This record gives sequence, C-alpha cells and structure tokens, in this order.
Amino acid sequence: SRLIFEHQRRLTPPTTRKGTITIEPPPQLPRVVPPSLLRRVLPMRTEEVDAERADYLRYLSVVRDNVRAHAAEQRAALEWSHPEPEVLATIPGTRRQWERDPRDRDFLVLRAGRHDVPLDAALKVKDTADEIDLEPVAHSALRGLLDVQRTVRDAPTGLDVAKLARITVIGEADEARAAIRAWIAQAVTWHDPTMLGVALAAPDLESGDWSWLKWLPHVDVPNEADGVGPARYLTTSTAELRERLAPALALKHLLVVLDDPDADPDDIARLTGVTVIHRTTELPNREQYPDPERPILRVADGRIERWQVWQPCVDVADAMSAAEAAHIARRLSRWD
Amino acid sequence: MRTEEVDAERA
Repeated sequence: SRLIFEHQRRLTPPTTRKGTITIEPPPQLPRVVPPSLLRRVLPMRTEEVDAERADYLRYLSVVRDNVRAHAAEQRAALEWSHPEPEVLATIPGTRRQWERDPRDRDFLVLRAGRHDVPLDAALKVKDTADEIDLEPVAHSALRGLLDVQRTVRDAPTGLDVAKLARITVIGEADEARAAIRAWIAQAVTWHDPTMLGVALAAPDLESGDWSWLKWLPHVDVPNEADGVGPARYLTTSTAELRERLAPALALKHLLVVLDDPDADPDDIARLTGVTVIHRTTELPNREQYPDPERPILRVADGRIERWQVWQPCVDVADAMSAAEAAHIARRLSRWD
Repeated sequence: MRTEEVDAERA
C-alpha cells in the first residue's frame, strides 16, 4: 500500500550566534568653553568634540553592521525552519519531510504567521555612570539604534505546542479553521507519524471540510485495521474520540482538534504532553490573568490576536485553504 | 581659567 521512509539526518541551517553584543556608552557631554573671541579674531574647541563624535558614529556604524548580521542569521534560520505555507507541498517528496527531531531546537513548534520576533541577541550597553549627562548626538543615535534594531521585522514566529497543552481559538466559523488547518499542516509536514499523532472531533467531518484528514498517516494507532483507514481518529463525539484514544492516552505526542464549541470541550484533560485544540464561540471577558500555557487566540482577517487584559502577536496570518491541505495530505499519504 | 567656564559650571 504505502512506501517506506528512511530517516536520514537533518540538514543544518546556519545557526544564530546567540551571544551578548555589547555597545560602548556614548561620551560624557564635554563642556566646550565659548571661544573668547580675542583668540578667535586672530585666525578644547568644537573641532575636538566633533572629531570624537565622528569616531563614536563610526563605532556605531560598525556595531549596527554586526547587529544587522545577527538579525540576518536569525531570519535565515527562521525561514529555513518555518517556510511560507505554499513551499511545504514540495517538501514531502524530497529528503526533508520527517526531519524535526526532538533534539533540534525546533520541535512541536508551529508557524502561525509573520510578525516582530524580538531578536534573541542581547544588545546590552555597559552604561555604568550615575546619570552623567551624555553627548546629545551620540546618545540620540544609540537610542535610535537600540529601539528599531532590537526588533526584527516580519519574520516567521512559532506557536510552540509542546508547552501550551490547550489551543482554544475563537473567532469566525471557518476563518479560524484556516489558521487551524495551516499550522496543523505545518505540524504534520515536519514530524514523524511515530513522533506525533493527530485527532479530530467534528460534526460534519466528511463533507469537503476536515475530511482532508482522511489521508493523514498521523491519525493511526498501532495494530488496528478498521477496513480502509488505519484508525481514523476523526469522529463526531468527543467522548467517543476519548474512548478511541483511551489506549493511546495514558512519548508519542498528540494534537487533538475539536470543532464543536459545545459538546464537552476539554473533556480529555482537566494531560502530561497531550495538547488539545478547540474552537469556542465567544471570548471570556475577565479571565483571571491567563497562564503562559493555554492561551486565547481570535482570528481576524489577517491577525491572530492573543488575550492579555490587545497584543496582536501575529501581524499577517497564514491561512491555508481546504484543497491546499488536501494536496498536502495527498502527497503525504504515499510515504511512511 | 575663564570666568565663563566657571559660570557654566556653577549653572
């Protein structure tokens, strides 16, 4: 039926030099004496302080070059590990489909879109003086460098679903399913069937919607035939999905999406690695200072906004269509 | 030492 995969080792992207870049502080605003014109009509004046300003701005150009190199390496790694959701149809044929080991620093981390990754380099000045007033053009340039270069521009972020354990999206009826489909295709493209599996609860499941999980080899269990599909975790009842999952849930990771806002959401947990996905109708208004794990996400036209007391967290969303993910799963089903 | 410099220092 299926073909065979051989787990060749992952290629290595050019890693980010995660260090501590230090900038020397600006000079100390030296008091120029007014030139005392009797020694000015004859031809520490302004020339020495201007030459020292030019020296500091040369040094600031050098450290701006270094910071831009760090940001280029970071965006190169993030574009190697999270491609735009059209490239990953060409992935599952070549030697880079089941590539993300749990030892690599990207594992069970999913692309939601492109926004401002905060530049994991340090950018720490060694300002040690006790509020000595700085030079008004050197310190202005350093303050202009530490605020627009410390945030990388629109770069592929990560919805790390190894440490959230509940992805309860809210929003529209099918526009939330776009983002769910997008990062669930991102999940099933990069990681092995034996390293994670995927499960579904849905009322109208085999109807041109979520039926594209028909071909996913991650919906399997070991040693059960069930006619055509191996296990077919996609069902219509969440409790029947749980008893379908009860030997599988007691580490092979899991990703359980639910389509019903009602019909006992989160009746599986509350587990110890199983992370569930849910779509709810409407928001909580006064959630009690929400945890770093289990967040709230509302899908706008192109924004995936988080809940923090609106902290949009994605500037442009990644929205996969239905037949696109159908083609991803159809190319994926050949290999195992 | 100019008096202008110590005046700026006083200020």
